Amino acid sequence: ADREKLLTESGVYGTFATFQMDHDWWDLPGESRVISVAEVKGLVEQWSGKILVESYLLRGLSDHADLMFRVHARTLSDTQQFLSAFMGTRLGRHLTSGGLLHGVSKKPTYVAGFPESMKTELQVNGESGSRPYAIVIPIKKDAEVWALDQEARTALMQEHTQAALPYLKTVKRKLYHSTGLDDVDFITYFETERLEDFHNLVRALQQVKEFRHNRRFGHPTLLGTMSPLDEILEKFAQ
Amino acid sequence: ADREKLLTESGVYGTFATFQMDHDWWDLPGESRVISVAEVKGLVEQWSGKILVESYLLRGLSDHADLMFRVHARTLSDTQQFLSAFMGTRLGRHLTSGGLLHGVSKKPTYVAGFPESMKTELQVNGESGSRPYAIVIPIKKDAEVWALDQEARTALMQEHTQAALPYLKTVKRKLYHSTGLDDVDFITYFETERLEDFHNLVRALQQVKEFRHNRRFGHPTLLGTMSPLDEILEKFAQ
Amino acid sequence: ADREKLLTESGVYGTFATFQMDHDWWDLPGESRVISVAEVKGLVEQWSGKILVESYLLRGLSDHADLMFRVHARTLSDTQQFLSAFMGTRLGRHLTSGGLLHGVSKKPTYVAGFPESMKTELQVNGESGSRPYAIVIPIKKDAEVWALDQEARTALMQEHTQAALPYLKTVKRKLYHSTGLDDVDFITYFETERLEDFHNLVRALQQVKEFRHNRRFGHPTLLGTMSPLDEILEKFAQ
Amino acid sequence: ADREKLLTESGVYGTFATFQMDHDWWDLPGESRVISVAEVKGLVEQWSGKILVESYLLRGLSDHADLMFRVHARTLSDTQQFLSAFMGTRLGRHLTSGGLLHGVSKKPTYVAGFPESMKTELQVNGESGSRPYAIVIPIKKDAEVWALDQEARTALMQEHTQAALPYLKTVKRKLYHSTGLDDVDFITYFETERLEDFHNLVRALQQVKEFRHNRRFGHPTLLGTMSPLDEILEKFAQ
Amino acid sequence: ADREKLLTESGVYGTFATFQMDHDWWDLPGESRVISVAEVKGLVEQWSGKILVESYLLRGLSDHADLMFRVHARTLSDTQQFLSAFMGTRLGRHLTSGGLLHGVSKKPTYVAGFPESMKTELQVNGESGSRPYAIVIPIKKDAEVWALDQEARTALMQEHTQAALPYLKTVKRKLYHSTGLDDVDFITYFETERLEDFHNLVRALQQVKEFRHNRRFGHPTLLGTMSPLDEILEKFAQ
Ligand code: HEM
Ligand code: HEM
Ligand code: HEM
Ligand code: HEM
Ligand code: HEM
Repeated sequence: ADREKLLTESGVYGTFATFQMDHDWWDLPGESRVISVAEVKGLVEQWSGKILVESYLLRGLSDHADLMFRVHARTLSDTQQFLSAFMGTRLGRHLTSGGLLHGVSKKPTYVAGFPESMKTELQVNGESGSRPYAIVIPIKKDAEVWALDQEARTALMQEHTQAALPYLKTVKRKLYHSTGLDDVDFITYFETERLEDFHNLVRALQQVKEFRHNRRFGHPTLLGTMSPLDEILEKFAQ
Repeated sequence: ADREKLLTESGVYGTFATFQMDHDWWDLPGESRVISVAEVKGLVEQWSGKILVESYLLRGLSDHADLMFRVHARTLSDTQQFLSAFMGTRLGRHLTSGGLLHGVSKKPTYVAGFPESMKTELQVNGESGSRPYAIVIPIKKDAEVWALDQEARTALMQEHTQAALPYLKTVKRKLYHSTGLDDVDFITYFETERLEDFHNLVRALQQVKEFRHNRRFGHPTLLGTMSPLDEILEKFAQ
Repeated sequence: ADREKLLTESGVYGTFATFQMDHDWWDLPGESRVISVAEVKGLVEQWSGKILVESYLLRGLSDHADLMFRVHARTLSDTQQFLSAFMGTRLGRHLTSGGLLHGVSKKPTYVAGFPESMKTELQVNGESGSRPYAIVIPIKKDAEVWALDQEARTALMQEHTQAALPYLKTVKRKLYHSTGLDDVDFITYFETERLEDFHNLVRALQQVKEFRHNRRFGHPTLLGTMSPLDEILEKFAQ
Repeated sequence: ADREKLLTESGVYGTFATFQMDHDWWDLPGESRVISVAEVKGLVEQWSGKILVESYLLRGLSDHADLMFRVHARTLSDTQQFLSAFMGTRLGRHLTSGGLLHGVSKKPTYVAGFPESMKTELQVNGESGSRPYAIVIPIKKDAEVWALDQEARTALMQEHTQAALPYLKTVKRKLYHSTGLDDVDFITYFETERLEDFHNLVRALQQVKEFRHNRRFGHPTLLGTMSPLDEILEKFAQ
Repeated sequence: ADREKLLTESGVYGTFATFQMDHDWWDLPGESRVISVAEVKGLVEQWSGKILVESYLLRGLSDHADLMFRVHARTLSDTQQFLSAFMGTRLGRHLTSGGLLHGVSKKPTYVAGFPESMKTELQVNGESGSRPYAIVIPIKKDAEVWALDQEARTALMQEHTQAALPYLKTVKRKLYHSTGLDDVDFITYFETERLEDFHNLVRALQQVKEFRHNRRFGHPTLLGTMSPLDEILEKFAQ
C-alpha cells in the first residue's frame, strides 16, 4: 500500500547495500539455512512499517556480490537499525558487506527550465514488467562541473535528457543525491526488461558534453535481477 | 570534568580508529562475548584519566566498518598505549583495523584575517543534541595549493566560510591537522541531527575555488551514529 | 550443434567468468574431488540446452586465476541461473570469484565504410587449431572519443584494421559491446596457436592513432589455454 | 648442455613466478615438511628436460614473497603445466601465488643502427659470479612512445645504452618482450654481485629522455638472491 | 661499539621491515611466548657482529602494523639471512610480513653547493633523547625531476634545506638512497620527541618547489615509538 508513498516522495533516503556470502555457509545443513532464511523474512516484515525493502539477485551478474538491498526510509537511523539487525541474523553473520551507498530523492531542479514538450514527456518513467534487470551506477562529478552556473547546467541536462528520450518507456530511472553521505555525488538506479536497450542508452549518453566530467563512472557497476525476497533466499538453502 | 579541555584546547591529538567485526566472532558463545565486552568497558574506564574516548556505530552506514573510536590525548604515546591494549582484548583480537588517522588541533591561522562579523559567527559551533550523526572526511590537498601565499589562502578560506555560514548551528565541526602523521593533511569531523543539512553543506562547499584543489576527498567518508560504548558492544553480545 | 550460431549471431550475450581455487580445497580426499567434478559436468550439459559454455585453463598463465568460463546466452538471466548454480556446487563453494564481464555481439557499424578490398579480407577470422591459447582484453575508451563524428571514428577503425590485417589467419577475433553492463566499453577475445604472432599484433596496434584513447587496456589481461571441460577438471582432482 | 641455448636464443619465453609461504605450513611436523620439499625437489628434476627453472630467494628482500622461479620454455604450455603441477604439490598447496609475468626473448631491433663502437661493447653481458643478486623490473611504456618513428626511437635507445655502458660487465641483463601476454610491455631481468652498482645504473638511466614515458615502472620491483632450490626449501623444514 | 659507525657511515644499507602479529599468537601460554622472546634475543645477539637491529612499536600508531625493524648492514645479503632467519623463529612463525624497503647511505651530493652557513648548520642532527617517536616516509620523485641538471637540483635542495632549518635539533633525520632496490627512490627516517614539531616541518617542506614533483609521498607513512626490543616483546609476552 504505502510502497508507492516512499518511492515517489522527496526527502526520502535510498540505501543500496550489497552483500557476499562466506563459503563456509554452504557447509551448513540445509535445515539450518532454511531456518536462517525465515529469520530474515520475518525481520523485513517487522520493518515493513518503517522502511521499504526490495531485494535483488546479483549472484552471477556482478563480481563479489550475491545480494543487494534497496532500502527506502525517512531517516538513515532506521536504515542503520535494520541493516545492523540484518547482519545480526544467522544469515547476516555469514555475510560480507560488499558496498553501501546512500542518497536522498529530490524534486528536479533543471526540468523546470526545459521545453514544456520535454517536461510532459518526462512524466513517463518505465513500464509494467515482471522481474526486471536492475543496474545501479554511482557517479562522482569532477570539481570543475560545480563551478558552472545554473543556466549552463540546465543546458547540459537538456542535452542529456534529449539523448535519453527514446528510452523513457523501455528504461525506468531513479536518482539519489548522495554527496557527503559517501564518496560519490549521485546514485543512479535503473530497471529494464531489455538490457540491449539500456546499453544503447548509456552509449547514447556518452556522446554528450556532460559525460566528459565524470571522475568516477561505475566502479562498481552493479548488475542484477529484481526478484521477490522469497525467491532469492531459497537459492541459499540447498 | 576535564572532558571539555580536550575537545576544545589546541595542541590536543585526535585519533580516529575504525573497526570491523570478524565473522568468527559470531562463532563465540553469548557468554564469552558478554565477558569480552565487559573487558573493554573496564579498560576505557581505566584510561579515563589521561585520554577521552568516544565510540560511534558505523555498522549499517559505512561499508566494512562496524565501530569507530575518536580518541583525544595530549600526547600520542598515550593513544598508542590505549589502542594497543584495546586491540589486545579478546574483542580486539577479532577486530580488523579499517584505518587509523591522527591529527592535532590548532588555533585558526586564517580567521584572524577575516572580517570581524565573520569572526564572531565562527564562535558558533553546533547546538545541543542527543546521539547525533557523525561524519569523518579525510582530506588531502594537491601540492600547488601550498605554493600560494598566506593572503590568497585567507581569501580561499573566507570564500569557504562564507558558503558554510548557514550551517554553523546545524552542523558541529572540528579540524585536525594531520600532515606528516599519516597520508592526509587534514581530518574533518562533523556532528549533525540533519543529514540533509550536512549534504547541502558539502554541496555548497563544492562550488568554491579551494575545493578544486583536493587530491583526496573522502576515501573513506565515514558515516555513523554517536553512541555510548555500552549500547554498541551490547549489539555484538547476543 | 547450434553452437556456432551463438558464436556468430548478433544479439548474443558473451559473459566472462574467472575463478581461483581456495587452499582448503586440497585438504579434501581425492575421492571427494572426483565426485565434485562429476557434479560440475552434469550441470553444464543440463544447461547445454539454454546456454553455451566454454572453459579455459588460466592456472599457471594468469595470476590469481585458475579457471575461466566463456558463456554465450540468449539472455543474461540464463547465464546468471547457470553461474549461480555453478558456484553452488561443492567445487564452486571452494572457488573465489576473480571477475565477471558481459558483452553483446553486434554487426559491424564501421566496416560498411571500408574499402571493398578491406571488407572481403575481413571475412577471414582465425584458422583450425587444437587447444589454442586464449586472450581476453577488457577495454574502456576515454570520454572525448565518443564526441567524434561517424566519419572520424570510421577512419580510426580503418587504420586499426589496416595494421591488424597480417593476423587475420593466425588470430581468431571476437568483440563484445559491454557499455553499461560493467565498468568497460568493450571485451575483446582472441584464439591463436602462436603467442608471438598475437604479440606482434598488439605491438602493431599500439602504433595506431586509436590506441592513445584507452583509459583502460587490459587489467586484467587474461591468458589461458582453451580446453574441453573434461581435461581441466582433472587438475583439481589430483 | 642446452642450458645456455634457452638463456640466449630468441623465441624463448621467460616467466617469473613469485610465491609466499602460508603460516599453517609450520603447523606441520618437520617430517611432513621434508616430504613436501622432496616432492618439489623431485618435480623440477622431472621437468629438467623441456624447461629451465632457476630459483631465487626473495624471502627477506621482497615483501610478501619468499620464493621466485625463472622459467624458460619454447612454449608457454610447458610452463603452465609445470607451474600448475608445482602449485599442486603439498608444498605448493600452502603457497600463495604472488605474481606471474611472461615475455619472449628477441634479437635486438635498435642495435643495428648504433655505432660500431656500441655494438662491440654491447657484446659484454655480466661476469662470472656465485649466487648473485637478481632484480626484476616490469615496465609499461605510455602510448605516445609507439607513435614515434623508428629513427627517433633508435636515438632514444642509443642515449639509453650510452648511460648504461659503464655497468655492462658488473651487471648482467636480459630483456623479455611481454606486450599482449599481460598488462606490461617489457620484463627486465638483471644479475649483479654489487647492488650499489646496479643502483647507480638505474639512477643513471633515470636521467635520459626515454624514462619520462613509463606509465608503469616497477610495481612490483623484485629483489632476491639467486640460490639453488636445495638451500631455499631446506630453510622451511626446521 | 660500531653501532655509531654504521648509523653514520656511507655505503651502509638500511632496511625497514614491518610485521603484524597473528591473532593465534595470543592462543599460546605466556610461558611459550617468553621462550620465543629469548630465541629472538639470542638470534640478534648472534648477528651482533655483522648487523645492527633496532626495533619500533607501530601498534596503535600505524595501521596494519605492530612491529618494525630497522636493520643496518654493509651488505644486503646478510640482512636477508637475518630476516629470513628471524621470520623462522617461533616468534617469526606468528609474524605477518607487512612491508619491506631497502636503501643505501651516502655522502651528501648537493650540500657542497650551499652557503657555508647552511653547511655548518647542517652538522646539527637531532638531540639526545630516550624512546623518541619515529617516522618513515618512502618517496618517489616524478621523472621530470631527474632531467634537471646538478645545479638546478642543488637549488631545489637548498630551498628544501632552508625551510627545514628550524627543525635541525628537534628532529633527527636520515636519508637512504633506494632506487632499484624497490619501488621508491628514497627512504626517509626521523626521530623526534615532539610530533607537532615534525608536523610543522612537513608543512614547511610542502611550500617549496621540490615538493610538487613527488609521484609518491608517503603511502605508507610509518609512525611508531622507538623502544628496546626487550620491553616491546614483553608487551607481547603478556
Ligand atoms: C533513461 C532515461 C533518463 C532520463 C529521462 C534522464 C533525465 C534526467 C533529468 C531530467 C535530470 C534532471 C534532474 C533534475 O533536474 O533535478 C537528470 C539528472 C541526472 N541524470 Fe539522468 N536521465 C536518464 C538516464 C540517466 C542515466 C543512464 C544516467 C547515468 C548512467 C543518468 C545520470 C544522471 C545524473 C548523474 C544526474 C544529475 C546531474 C546533475 O545534477 O549535475 N541519467 N536526468
Ligand atoms: C559549518 C561548516 C564549516 C565551517 C563554518 C567551516 C569553516 C572553516 C574555517 C573558518 C576554516 C579556517 C580555519 C583556520 O583558519 O585555521 C576552515 C578550514 C578548513 N575546512 Fe572548514 N568549515 C566547515 C565545514 C567544512 C567541511 C564540511 C569540510 C570538508 C568536508 C571542511 C574542510 C576544511 C579543511 C580541509 C580546512 C583546512 C584547510 C587549510 O588549512 O588549508 N570544512 N573551515
Ligand atoms: C586481426 C586482428 C583484428 C582485426 C582484423 C580487427 C578489426 C576490427 C574491425 C573490422 C572492427 C569494426 C568494428 C565495427 O565496425 O563495429 C574492429 C573494432 C574494434 N576493435 Fe578490432 N581488430 C583486431 C584486433 C583487435 C584487438 C587486438 C583489439 C584490442 C586489444 C581490438 C579492439 C577493437 C575495439 C575496441 C573495436 C570497437 C571500438 C569502437 O567501436 O569504438 N581489435 N576491429
Ligand atoms: C648494462 C645495463 C643496460 C644495457 C647495456 C642496456 C642496453 C639496452 C639496449 C642495447 C637496448 C636495445 C634493445 C633493442 O634494440 O631491441 C635496450 C632496450 C631496453 N631497455 Fe636496456 N639496458 C640496460 C639496462 C636497463 C635497465 C636497468 C632497464 C629497466 C630497469 C632497461 C630497460 C629497457 C627496456 C624496457 C628496453 C626496450 C624498450 C623499447 O624497445 O621500447 N634497460 N637496452
Ligand atoms: C630537519 C629536517 C630536514 C633537514 C635538515 C633536511 C635537509 C636535507 C638536505 C640538506 C638534503 C640534501 C641531501 C644531499 O645533499 O644528498 C636533503 C635531502 C632530501 N630530503 Fe631532507 N631535510 C629534512 C627533512 C626532510 C623530510 C621531512 C623529508 C620528507 C618527508 C625530506 C625529504 C628529502 C628527500 C627525498 C631528499 C633526497 C632528494 C634528492 O637526493 O634528490 N627531508 N634533506
